[PDB]
Amino acid sequence: EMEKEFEQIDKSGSWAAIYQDIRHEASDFPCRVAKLPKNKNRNRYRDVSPFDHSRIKLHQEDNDYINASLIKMEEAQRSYILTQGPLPNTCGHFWEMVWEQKSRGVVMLNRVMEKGSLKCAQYWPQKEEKEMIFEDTNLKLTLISEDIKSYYTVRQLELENLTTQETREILHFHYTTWPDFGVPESPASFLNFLFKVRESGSLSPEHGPVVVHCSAGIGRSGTFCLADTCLLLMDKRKDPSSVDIKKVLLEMRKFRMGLIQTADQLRFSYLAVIEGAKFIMGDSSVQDQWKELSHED
Ligand SMILES: CC1(C)CC(Nc2cccc(-c3sc(C(=O)O)c(OCC(=O)O)c3Br)c2)CC(C)(C)C1
Repeated sequence: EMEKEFEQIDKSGSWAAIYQDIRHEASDFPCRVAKLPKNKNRNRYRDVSPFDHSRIKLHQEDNDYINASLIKMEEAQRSYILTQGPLPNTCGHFWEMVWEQKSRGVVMLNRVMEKGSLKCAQYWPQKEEKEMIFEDTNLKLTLISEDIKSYYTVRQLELENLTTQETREILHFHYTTWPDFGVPESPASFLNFLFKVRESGSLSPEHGPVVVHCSAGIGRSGTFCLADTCLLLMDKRKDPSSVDIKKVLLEMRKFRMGLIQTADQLRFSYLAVIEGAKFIMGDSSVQDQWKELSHED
């Protein structure tokens, strides 16, 4: 049981060992496509690549490669696309993926610039009057509105397939205070944000998989998805004790390498799930509590 395991690991200060054990047992599959010479400039990080068996394929004959993985959690019955921060040359690809995969929401857990360095391209419009057109993929993106909070911003986008003139609304959830290689300031602020995504309907099975990205698409993104999946597994069974977090993380890692970068991100995952469990099991006050504690105003 996660709560007992957490206290046991915390008492013996062995999170480093626990995390390294996950790295040791983690799946290993080929990423031949990602490693092809022609795709070198489509990868932000040389060592972070999507496995061939679960990579997202762009629907185009020229080059279908993007650095993104489909994390399909069979038991939980929820899918996520984890991808890198789009590069200056892959923004059209990014939105082509969102369109073709029918995603309704995009979760960004990083800031464009972090520690002096540029972790992601500016792949959405910042002003209503200046919409973006991705000529290579023939798509138009317009900022419709945005709700700015103290540590996160929710953006309403309109994505147009210029070829068919079909239009779709995309919700952008920008987490703006999650330190790279770090953890959210508190379980409350993380949960408040996750529930924002959840309550938007973006995670519904009626839409395509939600797209989740930080910089490399594995550390912060992995932490976000592990917490959400665990709460879902717990929810479907209404039994917190039946969830093996480490086992869930390893399942996730069969679809994308490196999920969760640090031992503290893993530790935080337990914290978030344990706290979130209160809501799952029918506490109607914690949600408002988290909102208050998050200081979003
Ligand atoms: C064990 C190991 C060799 C470690 C290796 N680490 C490895 C290799 C290349 C890049 C990264 C990065 S850079 C970065 C950032 O925002 O700058 C990251 O995001 C931080 C965050 O989101 O918290 C991560 Br993650 C990590 C990743 C692979 C999968 C190669 C396995």
